[PDB]
Amino acid sequence: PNWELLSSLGEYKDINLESSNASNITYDLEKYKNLDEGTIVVRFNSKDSKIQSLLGISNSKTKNGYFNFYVTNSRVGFELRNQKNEGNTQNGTENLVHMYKDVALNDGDNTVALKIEKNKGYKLFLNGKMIKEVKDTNTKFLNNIENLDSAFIGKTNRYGQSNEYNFKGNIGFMNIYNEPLGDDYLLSKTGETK
Ligand SMILES: CC(=O)N[C@H]1[C@H]([C@H](O)[C@H](O)CO)O[C@@](O[C@@H]2[C@@H](O)[C@H](O)O[C@H](CO)[C@@H]2O)(C(=O)O)C[C@@H]1O
Ligand SMILES: [Ca+2]
Ligand SMILES: [Ca+2]
Ligand SMILES: [Ca+2]
Repeated sequence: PNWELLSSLGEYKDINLESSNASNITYDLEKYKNLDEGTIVVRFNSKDSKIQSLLGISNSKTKNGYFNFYVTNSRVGFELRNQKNEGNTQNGTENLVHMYKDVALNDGDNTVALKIEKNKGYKLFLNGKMIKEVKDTNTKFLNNIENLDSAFIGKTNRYGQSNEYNFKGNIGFMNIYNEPLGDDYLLSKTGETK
């Protein structure tokens, strides 16, 4: 059974992205880069409609080796991609997971969670609802991307002129956990901005 109380692996607060100056958390990369499962919970308030990274963990030497937990004004999701060749090329790209849900967002604060349970599947939660489940008996996550070297709150650091999905607005908090938390907890917690 689930821990009633589990400390976060990563905890970040009050991230001002009103100028899209993304917050560099590569100092914590070691704690995430080999994760096969976990939970990410984010309270956020965007001011744009474009695809924007809540959390971007990447091999900045490639265009397409990254994890991008993102939102728009009408969608939340994540992509997980790997790339075997560095620099200015599309070569060696493996598009591993794209999971998303079209959904109504609040004008102000919203709260989203991504839960990954190793070899069970992935769940997205938003504003007190479990909005999308993808079952998967052979899951992939950060451990599957080669040569990760950057983590940011508010963008994904990619090679050259790639789209970094710069978030504009503020992120009130981000908690990352090494384990998949209970649906009950995530329904209540994301439910704070119902
Ligand atoms: C979440 C998502 O859809 N991500 C896409 C990304 C975005 O659709 C786009 O950057 C938002 O503007 O598009 C990616 O593929 C790009 C192609 O759409 C474009 O034709 O060519 C680009 C290369 O110069 C790029 O390959 C991307 O930015 O990598 C694919 C990604 O999953
Ligand atoms: Ca907003
Ligand atoms: Ca799979
Ligand atoms: Ca870059």
